[PDB]
Amino acid sequence: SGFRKMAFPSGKVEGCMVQVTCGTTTLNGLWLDDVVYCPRHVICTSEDMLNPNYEDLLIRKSNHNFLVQAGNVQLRVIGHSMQNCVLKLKVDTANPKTPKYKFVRIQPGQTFSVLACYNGSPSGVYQCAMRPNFTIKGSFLNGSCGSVGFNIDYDCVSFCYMHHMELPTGVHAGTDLEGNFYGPFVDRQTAQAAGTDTTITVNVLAWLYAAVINGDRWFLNRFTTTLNDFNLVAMKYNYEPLTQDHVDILGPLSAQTGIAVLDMCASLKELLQNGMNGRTILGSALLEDEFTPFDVVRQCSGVT
Amino acid sequence: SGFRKMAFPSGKVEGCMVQVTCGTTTLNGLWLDDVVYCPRHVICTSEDMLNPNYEDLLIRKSNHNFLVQAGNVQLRVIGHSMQNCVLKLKVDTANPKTPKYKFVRIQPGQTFSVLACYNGSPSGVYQCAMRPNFTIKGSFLNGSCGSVGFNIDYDCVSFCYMHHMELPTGVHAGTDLEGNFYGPFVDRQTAQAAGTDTTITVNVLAWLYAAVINGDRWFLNRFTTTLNDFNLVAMKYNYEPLTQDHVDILGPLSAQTGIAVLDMCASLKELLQNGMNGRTILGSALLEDEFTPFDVVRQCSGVT
Ligand SMILES: C[C@@H](C(=O)O)c1ccc2c(c1)[nH]c1ccc(Cl)cc12
Ligand SMILES: C[C@@H](C(=O)O)c1ccc2c(c1)[nH]c1ccc(Cl)cc12
Repeated sequence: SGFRKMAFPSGKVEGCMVQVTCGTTTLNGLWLDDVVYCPRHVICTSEDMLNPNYEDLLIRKSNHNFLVQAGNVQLRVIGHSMQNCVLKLKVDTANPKTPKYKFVRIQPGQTFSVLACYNGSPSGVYQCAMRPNFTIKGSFLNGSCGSVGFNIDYDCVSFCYMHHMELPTGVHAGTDLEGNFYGPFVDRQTAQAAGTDTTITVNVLAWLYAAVINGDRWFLNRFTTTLNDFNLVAMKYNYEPLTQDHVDILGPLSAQTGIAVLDMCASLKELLQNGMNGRTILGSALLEDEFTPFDVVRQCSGVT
Repeated sequence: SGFRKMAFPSGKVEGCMVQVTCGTTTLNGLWLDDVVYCPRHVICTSEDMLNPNYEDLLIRKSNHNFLVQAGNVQLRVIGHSMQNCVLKLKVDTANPKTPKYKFVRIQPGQTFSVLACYNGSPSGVYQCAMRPNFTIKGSFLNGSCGSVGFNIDYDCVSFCYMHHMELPTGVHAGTDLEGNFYGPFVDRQTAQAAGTDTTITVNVLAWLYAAVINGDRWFLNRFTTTLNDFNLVAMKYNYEPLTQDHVDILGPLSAQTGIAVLDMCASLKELLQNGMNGRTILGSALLEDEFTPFDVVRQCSGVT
């Protein structure tokens, strides 16, 4: 028993982190097969970031200007190309530690682990969720760009995120591994305000099921609701509308606990309207939304 | 910016996890050099756990009864010995992935990362603290015994914890890598109630400094206090007494922010007496105590 905000083991991704330096800028790259992927803003100075013309800036760069270091050994760059907001540097050596991998573009509400790195060296790992406004609330200092987000299914790493920017409000923005930003963000140092950070309702419900499984049951009540009634309260509290697809995804947790999804929605409705009253659920004083239903099943069953 | 509950990258420890089976019991072992370390209760059935005589149970075990598997390859056991509550199985092959390591016995209030494993396979990584009552609040299912806790200093892994038991109240107990339990716990399935789970004051203060550094400043007030006055409030709220040693440890964070330690204690005193009033600090609605001052400095400076 016990329920923790757990990240995937990071070893398979640690084996892929490299340092990329272009001029005076150093950030992280991801080395998979004979390609190194990194944010294209490695070619910018902080001055360039105000209004960068990436195609023009890239014309002044040759393969030998991209310094790629894996541990203490230098990799030879034999080609480079820009794909959306990522640079791909072709190297002459395939990464011997390349795991089985895929590039996936995640949906808002989905979770993933981040291996925060500096100078191609891993510093820490934590579990994130793609917010409904397409930002992530991470822990990224200068030099962390190029750190990646991923999920692991047995031995295959699905890379879903690469860190690019910190918005003026301290939230983070980045791309998938094809270089397309999540949300409306751009790799320019300009006013980029995020939209409403709504709560991922289906994840809060999954976490309430984890709480019931792990013994925390005080919030269970004698009520039920309907999707439409629940959604009237969800709107008021900036929660994402719950759909029948979300109810279906929560089916296995409902079956395991014997608590109908709409009964759990009624517990959540009361928690929203009445608050916690100074109580906690799974060691939290707020309703946690960075565990998907799949995460709850995985952690509660011990998937390796 | 941003502050997350971050675990150390787990790759160096993933390379050490093996599966140990004795009879019908399977748990995890830690393979370092030519020794595999695992909980001695791998020799017990659930029936034996009620009143186990470990020395007597161990007489019926020979080297060939301990099945050690590293991935899909079997390790040959050439010796075994019991050291306190851990079994050490000497194998004929040194682990080629053995990192630089130390065994350390941590103090209550110290944090570490846990690589939760099942059948010698890593499932997830999370950050824990040794509670003042010598329990940990982890995420451990049946089969997780032998999963380890550690800290990493550049390239050296300091192993500090091995999981052994889940107390009847859902909290966890375990040993250091010499097999000595933290706290008064024993490896017997019996009534083992934990003492008061007090809050680690120095860690809450470190986390309030992290909040100030990362922009969350609403809780800063116009007051100061003394250690003795603060400790009168700490006692009332089941917080650990703050010592001059704790004040000294917070010195670097006080210097960086310009907030005197006792001024931060006065902010904490007001937070204890008045509550959060529905507000959050670093995305939390409670006062977080599983970041040490060293963790805050490390994460806020990007140590790899
Ligand atoms: C950066 C990477 C990529 O775009 O995948 C890359 C970049 C350049 C090349 C590449 C892969 N393969 C080549 C084969 C022939 C020639 Cl003339 C150039 C290239
Ligand atoms: C389990 C491990 C340990 O106690 O470290 C171990 C266990 C048994 C032996 C060992 C290390 N080295 C030996 C050298 C000679 C003989 Cl006769 C036995 C052993």
